Amino acid sequence: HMATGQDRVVALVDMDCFFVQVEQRQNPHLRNKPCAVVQYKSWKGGGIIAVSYEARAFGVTRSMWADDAKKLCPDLLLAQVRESRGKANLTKYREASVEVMEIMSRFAVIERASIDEAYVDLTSAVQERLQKLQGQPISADLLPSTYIEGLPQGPTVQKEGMRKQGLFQWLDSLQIDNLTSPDLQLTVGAVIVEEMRAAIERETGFQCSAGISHNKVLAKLACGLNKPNRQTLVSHGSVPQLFSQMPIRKIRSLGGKLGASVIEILGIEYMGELTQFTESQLQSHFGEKNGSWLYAMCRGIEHDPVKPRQLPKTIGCSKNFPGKTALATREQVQWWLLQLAQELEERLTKDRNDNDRVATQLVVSIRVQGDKRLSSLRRCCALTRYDAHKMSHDAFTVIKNCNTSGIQTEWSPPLTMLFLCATKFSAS
DNA sequence: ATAATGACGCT
DNA sequence: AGCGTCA
Ligand SMILES: Cc1cn([C@H]2C[C@H](O)[C@@H](COP(=O)(O)NP(=O)(O)OP(=O)(O)O)O2)c(=O)[nH]c1=O
Ligand SMILES: [Mg+2]
Ligand SMILES: [Mg+2]
Repeated sequence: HMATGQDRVVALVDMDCFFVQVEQRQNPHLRNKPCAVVQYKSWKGGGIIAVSYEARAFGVTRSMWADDAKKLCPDLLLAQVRESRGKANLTKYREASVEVMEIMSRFAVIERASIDEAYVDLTSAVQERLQKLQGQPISADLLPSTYIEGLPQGPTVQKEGMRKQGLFQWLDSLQIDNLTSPDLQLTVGAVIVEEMRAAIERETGFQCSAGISHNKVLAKLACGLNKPNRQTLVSHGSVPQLFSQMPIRKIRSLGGKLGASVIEILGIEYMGELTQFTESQLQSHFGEKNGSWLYAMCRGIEHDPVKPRQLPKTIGCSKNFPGKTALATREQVQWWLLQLAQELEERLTKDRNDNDRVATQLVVSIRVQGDKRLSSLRRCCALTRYDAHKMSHDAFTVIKNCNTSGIQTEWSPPLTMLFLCATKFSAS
């Protein structure tokens, strides 16, 4: 009577080193080389926000300064984020994202989960492919980039060798009917994801990885296991061994404080150890929702549905003014607000044309010097007009009372961040 | 002095 | 509404 959470087929498709592929497609000289994407350039070469797998082999990572990365990888090639109105501008990658999401949209209902990934609910697609195939077995040729997590088992030294032995074992169990209806559905799901990824690559030039499983969390976890340019099937049966040495922080939403307290309070390291607690016990420690969610999740069960949403819910831009650069005059604050408001306007206008909708709320966020928190303060106002001067004016209006300076011009405390967000969209 | 962002829960 | 979490 226990629903094992094998009702759905869900996939997570995530692009490999995405911003790097976008720059490598446009500049062929960067292809198949250690490469990274940096923003800003004058401070220690710029901050790295995407790294190719060639560069990763030298230990180059995100957030590294480019000057440091070059110490690790002397031949590292760099591409810079477009700069516009004094700030980083991500338009090229937003546009490339749209290319990818629109292709995926052709196959099924997707939930845009980031600029470079979406969840796919393939349950319905699998059923109709299952009927269309009469009853013929699934061939290994239908899954040329697929890993079956946990296989091979029992009675080859190179990686593609292992992949095939695992797949051969899985497929041979499938046709002997030694697996389950859920396992077949996952397999069929994976054939479709092969097709989605081939379409993505053919039509964009971008490579990507995927996870196929019964829920979003497992699909996400599965994606990462065999990056790059591979997809991974994580079956319900693979979960006990998978989770038995799986650090807790690796599962989506447990990488922060909650996962830390799980570890700390329960005295555990791995996701599987959670199974020994009653749901009521988990709820007593982490609350009703988290308790329930953890109780089901450590058994590979999760119910969050793939939401039908291809478009971002908000449209925002921000700039940090770290340390000495912190804004400390009124006309500094006003001028940057206008820069933000101006980017926002052209993005909102593009949004209104493409997607037939209008934002109706403007949100202003600031960081003050000394504050740890991402936002020191949030205020909102009406967004009734896509006008940069009005939006910036209205944004100033609603924060100007933060100026503790008795002096007219000076701004105190100095602002370490400005952030404008358009929200509360409605059909237009 | 990672930066720029986006989704969402809580009260 | 305004703040806190996680990525
Ligand atoms: C996590 C993260 C990503 N990005 C950008 C750069 C990435 O290329 C793009 C997709 O994020 P990602 O999937 O987490 N990383 P990746 O696509 O570069 O590499 P891979 O997914 O590990 O293959 O989003 C940032 O600009 N700041 C970030 O903190
Ligand atoms: Mg990616
Ligand atoms: Mg991603």
